[PDB]
Amino acid sequence: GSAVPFHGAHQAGIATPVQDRLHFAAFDVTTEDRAAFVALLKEWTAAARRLTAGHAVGEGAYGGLPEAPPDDTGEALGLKPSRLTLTIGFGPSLFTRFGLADLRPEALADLPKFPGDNLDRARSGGDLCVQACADDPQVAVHAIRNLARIGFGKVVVRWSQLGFGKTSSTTPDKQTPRNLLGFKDGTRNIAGTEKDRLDRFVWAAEKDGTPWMTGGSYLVARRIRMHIETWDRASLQEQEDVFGRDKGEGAPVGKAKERDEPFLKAMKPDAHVRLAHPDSNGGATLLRRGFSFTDGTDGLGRLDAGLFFLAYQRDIRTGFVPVQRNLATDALNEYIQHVGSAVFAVPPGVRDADDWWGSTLFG
Amino acid sequence: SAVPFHGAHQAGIATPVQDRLHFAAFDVTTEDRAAFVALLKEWTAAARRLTAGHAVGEGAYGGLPEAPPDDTGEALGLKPSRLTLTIGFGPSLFTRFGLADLRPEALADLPKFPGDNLDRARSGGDLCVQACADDPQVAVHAIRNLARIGFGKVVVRWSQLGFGKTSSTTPDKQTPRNLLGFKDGTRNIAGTEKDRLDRFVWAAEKDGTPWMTGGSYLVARRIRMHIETWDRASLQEQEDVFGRDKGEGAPVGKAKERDEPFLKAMKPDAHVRLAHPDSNGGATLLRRGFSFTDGTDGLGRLDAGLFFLAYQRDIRTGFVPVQRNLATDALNEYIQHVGSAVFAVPPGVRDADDWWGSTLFG
Ligand code: HEM
Ligand code: HEM
Repeated sequence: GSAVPFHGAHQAGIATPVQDRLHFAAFDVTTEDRAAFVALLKEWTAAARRLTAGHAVGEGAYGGLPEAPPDDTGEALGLKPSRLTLTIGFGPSLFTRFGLADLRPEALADLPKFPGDNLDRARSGGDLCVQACADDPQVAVHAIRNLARIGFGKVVVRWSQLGFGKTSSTTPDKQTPRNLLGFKDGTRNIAGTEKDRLDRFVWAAEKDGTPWMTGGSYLVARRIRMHIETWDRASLQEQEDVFGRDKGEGAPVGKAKERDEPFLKAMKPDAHVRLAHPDSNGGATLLRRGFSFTDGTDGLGRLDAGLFFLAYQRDIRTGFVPVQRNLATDALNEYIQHVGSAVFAVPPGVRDADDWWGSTLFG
Repeated sequence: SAVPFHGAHQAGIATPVQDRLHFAAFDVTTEDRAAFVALLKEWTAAARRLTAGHAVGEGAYGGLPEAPPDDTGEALGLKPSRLTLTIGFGPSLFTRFGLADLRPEALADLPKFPGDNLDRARSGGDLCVQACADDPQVAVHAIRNLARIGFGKVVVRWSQLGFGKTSSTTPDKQTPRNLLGFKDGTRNIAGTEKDRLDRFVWAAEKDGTPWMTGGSYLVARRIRMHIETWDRASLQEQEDVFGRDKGEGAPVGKAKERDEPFLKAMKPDAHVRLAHPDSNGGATLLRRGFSFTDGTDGLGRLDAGLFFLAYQRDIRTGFVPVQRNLATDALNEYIQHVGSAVFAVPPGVRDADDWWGSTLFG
């Protein structure tokens, strides 16, 4: 039920405990007026401060002039904050606008092409994103819908993704959730309490070269289809060999308990965990924060499902990219396909009631 | 925690409404009646496991290394979560297995209605399974595993996820709001109302289809909302569309949500006025639908709405007259019916030896 604080050095929704639901929206900018865009960021911030406290935006959902559309669309009336977080990010394409070219962060690297991808361009990229996470899906949709409405005429929704259930953990003291392949996903991640690891691996620092991004992070989103029919035909041992962990307990091969440290050399050479581990990737460590999805059927008799992968890191070049490169030979590749992608620079936090999303970028 | 699976009636009709839905329509590929009965028995056994929070078959792990696990594993560590699994039989089922004359007359095909825009690929179906639970992953796991168990005998035609309230934080007695921001459910048949269920929801033997006694008939409509145009309407326009105020949800002229409506005070094509039993020869529904939000369409607009479900004793005396009377509804400007199906939902699984469809198949 409770609220997650909206203000801080960092935006919430990163280190925060992972909530049950996701509504992620990517927007494109339509206005060429920088002052109008700044005004939108401030109005959006004000809205987010209301939303994340369980309050209606603007002057509320009713009680205004009868002839006026309500300021808030009303479907969150009577609900709780439900741990809603709203996290904004700026895509590389934003920096072509508003005289921002020289402020594009070097750590906001475009991804290379990866073997096997079939990326839907229409559901990739975006000038900006808002990640809405909450325990109540109606709270999350209300937030996105009202931000979109506020932004009408200045931004448009390019694409969106709903996540029905989490597949990630920033809280190793709680149960690790399972993805739709049936495996625990999030055992060896980064905890919200691991201050030093967050500083090392997640938060941008001023000396990294982009002052406005200090206390921000960089986000990679990958929409990944799962080949459920093929997976579900695989043997237990094939599935366990793919990952390098057993399925029921989720321990590394040869170990009895989920959180026992892996002995990588006992895994298959191609195993996902072996290839993805920091030790395989120059120490590169990610904060994974994704969710599962299911998008109807394939039209031909089969349920369609997948995982909407999210990773936060201090630098895309030393986080996602080396890891995904090392997954070129991953045994998992037989059962997945990346079908959408985007990257964003997620600014530092909203410091207090007078601050606003993007203030360090825009001034 | 759990809702009992066995009973005179299938659970998921009159039982308390859960927070989440995974609804699947299936088409039958087998022509062999004995093989189909064998599937119904296997599905029943699976449903007994699933609704008690247990893995299907021999489980999700621990079996022979070389064998695919019987259960795909994504519900391990979760709870029963009030899961119910409710099966229904579409009109098209009855053209198989020599069942033709056992198609109930109360399982009427819907007429075409003004403004319909039905996607035929997301309509119909030989069978349905309505999975409802508080944890969406529990519902998805159930549908995924039933589909897996049935593969070779059935395929999935279409699939819809939905949500209502989140009961951890929202009082059970509080009426849900739909995505237009209005309370939705105020005047409905509740599963507590045993006498009203016998009048309006359960099929009786005397109604003409003995195998259906204690079953019900289900209408599903996938109803998209034009969210952005709705949100541009004034508060008074919105309230006029329904005949209730938005904040409290009281009828025009009344102070409280649950005060009985005075229909004459509503506009003549207000939704409540057109939908009320008094306007429809006494026709009364058990509405049991769920909101949906599926994404953004190819114009940037929200793909969202109501996955409307109604249970009734006879489609001809329930949904059809009411929907016909919505032809001039002021709501029509803001909605579009884009998927549809009907199903005969049999009586319950009476005990541990019984199986879904036993009254139909014998
Ligand atoms: C549908 C796709 C994916 C599935 C099903 C999946 C599944 C898993 C599972 C079951 C684990 C073991 C438990 C744990 O989190 O420690 C794991 C670990 C991991 N995954 Fe994935 N994963 C997927 C995609 C990716 C991608 C795209 C990346 C990065 C490019 C990635 C990076 C990692 C990392 C870094 C670990 C932890 C390794 C360690 O330090 O022990 N995963 N994944
Ligand atoms: C997206 C579409 C729809 C929306 C947003 C909607 C919304 C509402 C709302 C807000 C109410 C008032 C509160 C309540 O008593 O539940 C209501 C009542 C009702 N609706 Fe709808 N409805 C929709 C579609 C339908 C359809 C398709 C039918 C049947 C064909 C239907 C039948 C009813 C009935 C019977 C009532 C109760 C009237 C009474 O007895 O007072 N609705 N609906």
